Amino acid sequence: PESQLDLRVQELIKLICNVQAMEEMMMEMKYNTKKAPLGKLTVAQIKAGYQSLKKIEDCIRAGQHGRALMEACNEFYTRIPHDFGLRTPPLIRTQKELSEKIQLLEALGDIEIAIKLVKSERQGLEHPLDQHYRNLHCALRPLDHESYEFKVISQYLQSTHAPTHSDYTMTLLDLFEVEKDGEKEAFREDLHNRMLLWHGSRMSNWVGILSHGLRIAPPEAPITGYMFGKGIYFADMSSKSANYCFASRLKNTGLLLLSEVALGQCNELLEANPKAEGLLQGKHSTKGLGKMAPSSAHFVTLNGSTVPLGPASDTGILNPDGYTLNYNEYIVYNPNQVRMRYLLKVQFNF
Ligand SMILES: O=C(c1cc(Cc2n[nH]c(=O)c3ccccc23)ccc1F)N1CCN(C(=O)C2CC2)CC1
Repeated sequence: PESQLDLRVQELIKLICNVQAMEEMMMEMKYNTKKAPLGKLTVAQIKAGYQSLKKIEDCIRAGQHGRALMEACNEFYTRIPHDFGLRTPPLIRTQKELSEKIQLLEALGDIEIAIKLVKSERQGLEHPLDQHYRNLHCALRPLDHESYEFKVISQYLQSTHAPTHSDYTMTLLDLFEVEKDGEKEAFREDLHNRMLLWHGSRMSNWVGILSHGLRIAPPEAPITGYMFGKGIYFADMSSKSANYCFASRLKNTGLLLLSEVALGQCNELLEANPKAEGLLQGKHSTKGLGKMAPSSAHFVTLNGSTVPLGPASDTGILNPDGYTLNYNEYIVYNPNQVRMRYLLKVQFNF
């Protein structure tokens, strides 16, 4: 039969459920899509991968950068097959190298969800796009370009583009209202400091993110791979999140998520600290302080959340003991402090 979805929702579904596009992104992360096919991805395989990354972290923390690290890394590479051709497999020793493999394990986890969704099939009663959309359990409502909502989020996106991210501009192609099943029932409405904040992710992750929500990293993952602990990270500057779309000149279409974030009492921090969650003791979120952020003067309100609009003003924060974050980032440690609201289809103009 024919599809009953809006044509804009149809395009969105085709975009995020493109398994072959997921194949391409993984091959660009030096992952072996043939020896270990994304159709044969198991939660247990990804689980063992996280555990291998933890053993690597143990070696780095212990200074054991010889045999032990070599064998630890080889265990990760055996559980998570890589395709380096004739290159020798590289040792994982810095935090950034650790984070890179966490991102890969995250994308594999969200591809596992997406492949399971697309593979669940009916026959000739519903259009395939309609069944994928139903299986999402997340309503996606196309908003009108001339509508008022398009106007406010466009200014949010353009006016919070950071000036140090000058290699690209962004054009808003389409706007969707998001209502994931159950998120509104779980949301901590009692908490104050509710803001509409950004979250960017690779194109492979959206099916998993929309269907399961933004989630807390598993216990077996190495804690040092998360600069402010195992939580859910947002920015008030659109481009800082948009960097995490990992769009390229050739794949210059990505998605940006806007979410209501029940920040409550922020535990404000200057530098990173993977153990930041233990330092909350009563407070509800971590705020990493940046030298630049939208000013309280331009803040507005949308559906009960503070939209930190306006051009970014100089904040005045400076870390004397070390690196100073260029822009804010907020971290909550429970998904019930997050309600997804808007999905932006964004063209990156490099
Ligand atoms: O939000 C994060 C996260 C993101 C990042 C990078 C990031 N990604 N995207 C952003 O918009 C952003 C904004 C400010 C600062 C960081 C970011 C780093 C550590 C993190 F724990 N998550 C970690 C991965 N997520 C998962 O659901 C996996 C399944 C456990 C989603 C929640």
